[PDB]
Amino acid sequence: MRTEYCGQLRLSHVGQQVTLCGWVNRRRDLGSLIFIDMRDREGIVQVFFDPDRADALKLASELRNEFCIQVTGTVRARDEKNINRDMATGEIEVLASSLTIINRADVLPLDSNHVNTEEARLKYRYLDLRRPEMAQRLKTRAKITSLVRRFMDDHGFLDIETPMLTKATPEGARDYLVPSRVHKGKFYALPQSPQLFKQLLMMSGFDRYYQIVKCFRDEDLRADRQPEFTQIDVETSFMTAPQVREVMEALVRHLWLEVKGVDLGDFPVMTFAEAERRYGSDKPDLRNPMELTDVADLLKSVEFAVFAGPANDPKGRVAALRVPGGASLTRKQIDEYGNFVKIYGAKGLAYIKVNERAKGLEGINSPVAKFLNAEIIEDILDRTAAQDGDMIFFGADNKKIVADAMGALRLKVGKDLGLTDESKWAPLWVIDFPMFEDDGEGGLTAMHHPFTSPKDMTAAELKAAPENAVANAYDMVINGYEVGGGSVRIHNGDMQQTVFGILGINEEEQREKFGFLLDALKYGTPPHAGLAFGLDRLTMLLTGTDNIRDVIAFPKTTAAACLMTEAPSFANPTALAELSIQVVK
RNA sequence: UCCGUGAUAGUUUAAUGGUCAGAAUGGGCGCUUGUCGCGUGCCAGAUCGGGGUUCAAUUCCCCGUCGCGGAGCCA
Ligand SMILES: Nc1ncnc2c1ncn2[C@@H]1O[C@H](COP(=O)(O)OC(=O)[C@@H](N)CC(=O)O)[C@@H](O)[C@H]1O
Repeated sequence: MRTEYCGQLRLSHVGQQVTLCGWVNRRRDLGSLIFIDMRDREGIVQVFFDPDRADALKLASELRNEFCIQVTGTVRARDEKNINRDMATGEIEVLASSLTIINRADVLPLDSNHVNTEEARLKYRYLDLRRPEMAQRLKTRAKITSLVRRFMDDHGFLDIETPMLTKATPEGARDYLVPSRVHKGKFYALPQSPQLFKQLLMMSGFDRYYQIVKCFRDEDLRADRQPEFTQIDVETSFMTAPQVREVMEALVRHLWLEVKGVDLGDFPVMTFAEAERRYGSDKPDLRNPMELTDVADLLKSVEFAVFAGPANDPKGRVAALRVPGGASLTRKQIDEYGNFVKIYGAKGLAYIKVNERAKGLEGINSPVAKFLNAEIIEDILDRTAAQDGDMIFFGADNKKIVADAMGALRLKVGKDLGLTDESKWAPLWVIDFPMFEDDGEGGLTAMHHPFTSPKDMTAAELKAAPENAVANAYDMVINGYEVGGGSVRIHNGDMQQTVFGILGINEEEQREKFGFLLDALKYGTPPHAGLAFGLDRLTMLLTGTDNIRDVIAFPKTTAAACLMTEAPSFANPTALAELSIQVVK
């Protein structure tokens, strides 16, 4: 019933009589003249009202912000003097000839003139979406899923939906349950991912699978984690890790080219180890020129426990972080970080201010130089390539803390000091993650998941040297975000049992929770491997946010709630009756 | 579960142990023929819950509630 979208009107439409549908973005009543900025998904147009069209001018008097209206008029140009060089429809305006108010809007819970609170934006998400900046991100999402499916189809992947009311799939997180009314006492599990099912689809013979799916993990949030998120899930048969990475890297290289006009180039490949080593993170943000430099060897003989303990401990590490120009840091700045590294378990944070390297010791300033010496200090500077003006922090504890603390620090200092080049893109693959990690209760846990194949290893070899075992798994990271992760699957019942075993899953359980899989591995399973992207995160990077909820139409709070609909909600007593369940007192 | 931070008109948010709780935007009624952050005049517009301290609490303390960030947890 509309004949054009407000935002699409241009000088070319001059003369066109049009019927616009939308909302009032702004009302300017100059008494005899009313200027209404009409808006719809495409933009804003200025409709003009004047004394000729009496009733219209009068009715227009009633208009308020966000009123839902319809207007029919004619597109005329504006005199040079009235042109708005800051609006797409700027050279034009539509002279109203008729105005109809479909609906009025009560006062808005969100003032359209200023950065509203998150809590408010969420509670009234639908009004918040009306903002171009926000609506735009959802359009770019759509452009992404369109580009994705077309790319995947052209590469012969079949888009297959998997079950939501299903069995428990181990992705690491906690499972959301769903009690059965008909089968009382038993529940379903919302999928943490279609993992087990896509593997079965490979065993079924579909050769290449993919799906844009909703995944559910009952864990706590973060700016890049929602308990319900969307993955671009993919799986293949008869393909190696390299081949999988190749086509996955091509999808992404393709997304950036079509959405940002940027050619990401060939992705660098780095091992889990090289990563933790140079950046103490398996999601290295390569836009940051800084990196950890180890210096334990240099400090084994030093009579300073803080350094000597970790330097002479196999489990310990001593990493120096050279922050360019960081000598300027204030004593309170050096303290905020000192506290910051504590968040990750670091006891302290020693430093060395490099003022004049040529002047030797009298050229530097550090509360620990009395424990080091002219030569040790020079080695450390030479190593880190530290020069006049720079600072050098140190992290000394067990490998893990040094990595976590100094890893975090490296990012923080980088952003604070404006060292991190946010002008570019840093894609890369991180490969060879270990197969297992210390679970903390004496056992082990699967890094990626229990259906991940070891890089070159026999069920017998794994069952013997598990802790060491390198998984044939890979992660794609961009600008510090782990936007995708995958692995070559275990297509061998023998292997699958050895793994369940190492992960301490007894037979009874192997049968209760993974029986269908252990049996399916008996019918000629092909070699298979896959990977899943975090669609949300991929959109964040492509729409320029750092907030995952900014790319999800209806996000949840860090407390897993939906303010706009106030959910979850207390259930009806009889509802729970038919569910054979009761809340615990 | 924990740490950090915030809680004041519709909204964003200033201040404050005793008083005039300030502004912008927004709302109501005027005036106003080229505005586009319209301008302008009058009117109305608020201190999260419980407890505590205190002569007195929006303000101080504790607890609880909720948003955000982070830890744990979770790729
Ligand atoms: N809570 C979350 N909120 C938002 N995004 C999330 C969340 N959790 C994960 N992601 C994103 O999804 C990618 C794939 O998930 P994975 O856990 O790596 O593995 C899986 O789901 C395997 N089945 C994939 C495979 O083996 O093929 C992650 O890289 C990440 O960007």
